[PDB]
Amino acid sequence: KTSLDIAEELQNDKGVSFAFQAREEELGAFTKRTLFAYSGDGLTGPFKAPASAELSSFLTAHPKGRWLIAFPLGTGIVSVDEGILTLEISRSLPEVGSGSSFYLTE
Amino acid sequence: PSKTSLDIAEELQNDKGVSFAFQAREEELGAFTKRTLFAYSGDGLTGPFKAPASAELSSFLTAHPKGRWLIAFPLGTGIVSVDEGILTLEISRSLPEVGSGSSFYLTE
Amino acid sequence: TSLDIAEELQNDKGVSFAFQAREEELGAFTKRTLFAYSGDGLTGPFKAPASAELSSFLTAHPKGRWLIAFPLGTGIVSVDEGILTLEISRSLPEVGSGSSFYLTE
Repeated sequence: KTSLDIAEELQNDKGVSFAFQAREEELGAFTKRTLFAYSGDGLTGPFKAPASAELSSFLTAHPKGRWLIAFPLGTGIVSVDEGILTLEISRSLPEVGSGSSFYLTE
Repeated sequence: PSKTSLDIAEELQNDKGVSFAFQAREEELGAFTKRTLFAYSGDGLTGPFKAPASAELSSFLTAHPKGRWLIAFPLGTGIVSVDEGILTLEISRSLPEVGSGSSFYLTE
Repeated sequence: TSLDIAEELQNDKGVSFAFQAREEELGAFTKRTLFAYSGDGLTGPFKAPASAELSSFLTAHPKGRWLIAFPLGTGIVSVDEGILTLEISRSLPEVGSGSSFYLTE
C-alpha cells in the first residue's frame, strides 16, 4: 500500500526552514505520489535549499516535472535541479503554513 | 491492521481529451468514518468536465450528505456531482491547470 | 499505526463541525494533522467545547494555533480552557473541508 514515506527538514541560506514529506502509495493499477510541505516562516521570495538525493528523485518523477501546491495564503511550484529544491511563490507570504500536492498515474 | 476500508481509483476522460484521475477512500476512525475524494488533472478546464464514472465511484459520490463535493484546487474551486453514472465537475473560474485537491466529510 | 481523535462539536447556534486529529510517526519526524469538516455556513467565529484529548492535541502546535485553508476562505483554530475557537478570514456561506498539519523532528 504505502511503499515510500520519507521526511526531511530543508533550510535556505537565510534560515527559513521547511519540512517536506514524500509519500508513495499503490492503489491497484494506480500509483499516487504526494508531496507534503510545512513552514512556520514567511517568504518574501523563492525558497531554495539543498534536498536529499532521494527527495530529489521523487520530485523529478512528476509528469509535469514540478509540483503545483496550494498553501493557505498563496500558491507555489516546487521543482528540483541538481539536488537544489526551489519553491517559487505567487505572492509574498507572511506565513507559509501547510499544503500538499499529489498526482495519480496508472 | 489498516483503518482504510475502501480505496479505489479510476481515470476519466471527456470528449475533448481532458483527463482526470479520481480516488475514493473510506477510513474507519472508531465512532466516525471519513470519506475522501481525491482529484488530479494536469489539464486546463475551460468549462465543466463530464465523463462516465464506474458504478462504484458513482455510489461513493452519491453518498455525500450535500449530494455533491465542494473541492479546492490551487487556482479555483469545483463541485463534483454524479447523475446516472456521469460525473460532472463544475469550476468557479476557468483554470489554466487544475492540479490536485481533495474533499472529505466525516460522519458518525 | 496512525493515532486518531475524532469528534463532532456544535456551537450555541446549531452549526456543527467534525474534527479528526491524526498523529503519525515518520522516523525522527512526527506529523500532526487536523482535519475539519462542516456543511454549514459561518458569519463569525465558531466556538464550542472540545474534548480534553482534542484540546491537548491542538495545544501541541508550535504556533499555538492551526492556520487552515477551506475552499472559500482561511481559518485559525485555537483552544483555550477546553473551548475550541475557529476564526475565519471572511464569512463562509459553506465551510466545506480542509486540513492543517505540521511536521517536526
